[PDB]
Amino acid sequence: HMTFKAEYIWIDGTEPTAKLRSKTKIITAAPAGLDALPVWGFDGSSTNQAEGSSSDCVLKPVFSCPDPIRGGEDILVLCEVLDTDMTPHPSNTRAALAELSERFAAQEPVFGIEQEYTFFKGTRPLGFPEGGFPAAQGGYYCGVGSDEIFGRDVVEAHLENCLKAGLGISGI
Amino acid sequence: HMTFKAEYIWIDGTEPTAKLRSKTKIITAAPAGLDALPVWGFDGSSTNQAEGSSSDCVLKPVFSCPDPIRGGEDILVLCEVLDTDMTPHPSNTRAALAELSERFAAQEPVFGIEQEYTFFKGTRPLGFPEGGFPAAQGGYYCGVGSDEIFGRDVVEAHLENCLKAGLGISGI
Repeated sequence: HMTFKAEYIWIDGTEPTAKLRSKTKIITAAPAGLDALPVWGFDGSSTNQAEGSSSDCVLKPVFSCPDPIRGGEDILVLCEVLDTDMTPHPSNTRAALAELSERFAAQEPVFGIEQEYTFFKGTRPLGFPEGGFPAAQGGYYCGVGSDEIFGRDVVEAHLENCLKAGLGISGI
Repeated sequence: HMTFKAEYIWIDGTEPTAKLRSKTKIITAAPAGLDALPVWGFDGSSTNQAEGSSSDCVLKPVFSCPDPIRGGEDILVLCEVLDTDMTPHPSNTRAALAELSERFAAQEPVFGIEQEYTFFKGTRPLGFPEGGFPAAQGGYYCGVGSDEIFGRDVVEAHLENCLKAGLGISGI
């Protein structure tokens, strides 16, 4: 059997908006889906899931997919955060959804999310000139050309990475 | 006895908008107002007052003032342009005003002109960032501060220069 890299990804307790955290675990075992992946831990003081003296946190795998960047047999592991007593940590917002998801499974709710974002180079918007403003809006949206398109290389690389991960992307 | 510099300034025949031209004459004579100033000439082909093979032009002083830049006893001499027969050149637009001015001297017409201009550094507006736009208009007009004011050092030098020359400037 094989040795592979597992990227454990989780959400912290930062306010007002929580942030992603991740670290790499090197696993030497026979591959299996999710259930065979070890629970792990981290230091909460560093992630606002303590910033105190009593919170050490537990990482519990809830989702996994291939790591498109690392490639090969490497994987991404999305985790939920638990207290040392295996109850959901207060920052954990997944556990509430899982309860409601189960409660209303008969209705079969389905979601599509259209996720927007903006590129920056430092403090500057990537599509902005240094110290200034670009032309007013109108030609950027669904645009083409160097004058109006910024970051396409990134967007294309990201899209390819998401599909390779098996994520349900319908468009960009 | 003395030598002083005289800057002969005239307007050319460039189209659509005529341009200022100037050269320096070194005069070694006793100073007197306008009437003692020699008429002069130049080569028209170079100034769009020919662009041909037959125009040699005559400079006739109509106004003079101190040269504020050179200082001392030096002066600026504004001229009108004449044909070799001492008649007005076609580019000359002063001569038409002189006829109407005399014709209507009894009504005593008086003028004030509020002259606007914009600073540029190369192809770029002095108040614009390279490749972009500054914030929208509103804070520039009669403004103060580095964020909204561009070229005040030039503006001040020019105003002081106009006053030293004796021009009727009422404000900037």
